[PDB]
Amino acid sequence: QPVDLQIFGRSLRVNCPPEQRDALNQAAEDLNQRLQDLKERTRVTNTEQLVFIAALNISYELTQEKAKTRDYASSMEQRIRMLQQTIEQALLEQGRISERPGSKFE
Amino acid sequence: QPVDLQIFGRSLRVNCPPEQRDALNQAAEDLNQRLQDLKERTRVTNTEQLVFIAALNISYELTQEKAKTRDYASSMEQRIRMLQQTIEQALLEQGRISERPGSKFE
Amino acid sequence: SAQPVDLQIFGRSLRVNCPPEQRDALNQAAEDLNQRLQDLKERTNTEQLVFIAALNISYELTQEKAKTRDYASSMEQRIRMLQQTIEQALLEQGRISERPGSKFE
Amino acid sequence: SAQPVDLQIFGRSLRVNCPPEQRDALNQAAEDLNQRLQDLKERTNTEQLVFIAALNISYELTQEKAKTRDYASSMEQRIRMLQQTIEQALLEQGRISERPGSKFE
Ligand SMILES: [Cl-]
Ligand SMILES: [Cl-]
Repeated sequence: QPVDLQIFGRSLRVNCPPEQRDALNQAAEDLNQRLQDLKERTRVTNTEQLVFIAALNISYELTQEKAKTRDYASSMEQRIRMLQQTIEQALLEQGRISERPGSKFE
Repeated sequence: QPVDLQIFGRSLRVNCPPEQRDALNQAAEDLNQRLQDLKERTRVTNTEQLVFIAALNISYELTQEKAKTRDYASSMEQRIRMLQQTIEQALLEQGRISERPGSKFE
Repeated sequence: SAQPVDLQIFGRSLRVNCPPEQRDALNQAAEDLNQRLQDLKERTNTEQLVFIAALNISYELTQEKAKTRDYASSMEQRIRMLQQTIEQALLEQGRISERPGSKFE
Repeated sequence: SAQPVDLQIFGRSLRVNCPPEQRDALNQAAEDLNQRLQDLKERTNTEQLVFIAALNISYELTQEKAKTRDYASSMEQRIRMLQQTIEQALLEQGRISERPGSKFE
């Protein structure tokens, strides 16, 4: 299903089903913007060099996002365990107090 | 509203509205049983002495129950604070991870 | 080891066997019963007065026990509510963590 | 302080300015991009191949961000659920702790 795209003055063709077309348009728009911003802050105007550097940057950004995902998950596991421990403490306390043996004088 | 009761061979009269009558019957039954059990384990058969000792025992039992109530409450306040602290930690963590600044090469 | 303790309760000398570890509690019970008997006499035979005071304390103790029961029942619900939150968090983690990625080509 | 680093990416020598604290990340990015470009060439001009690889990574990064968002949304609900449990516990404590006692007489 060949889709023709224009990114940073370059003609690309990519096979893409219609269900992914909006995502493809968004990615084309993202990569266009990335290359424009990279060109601005580095003054490089060679396109092939720009796209290599952009691809390395975005690769690193994906690794960084996956770490954020992993870190959020690791933190949530701990929070859940902490919650479960407060339930266990609630039951232990309830037991400790409720089983208190009564006293009498005689 | 005079109610005539029989407890441990003694005739009592107590003013008691109808809305409290079941509670009065239950209390009469409780004090009857208490005096019978006290007589069994102490061998005392003087009624006035038994009822004095029973009243002291039950006074102490009420103080003991009120302590249980106070203790349960003190424990629950702590458990609630512990729960609230896990919520606060959840928000702090979320913030810590989510505000992580991204890196790029160039 | 229980030793006899002489108490004064509402005009009446009373001997009670009590271990020293409970002596303070005994004094406190004697003080509580003395105050109850005095108040009762004003509101209303010593022996009959003590039966009536013991009935009142019985009812108060029943009421205090109902408070214990009602705290416990209430907390059973709270724990069920927290456990449901934990079970959902775990489920959501699995649902999100397991989604397959897509690519174009 | 960024220094130029010579890399080899899919047959192409490339100079990238990178601070030493990010050198390992750069090597890892180069390895990831090299593997992507190879796989892509098998599935499917170097420059065009790199545009396509960058499109794929863009989409994957968008998808990874949606996971972050979806975890956050899910947790907002979980926190609301816990806060509701806390508010109820406090309310119940007050309700029970404040009940007036009764007596007979
Ligand atoms: Cl009373
Ligand atoms: Cl790819």
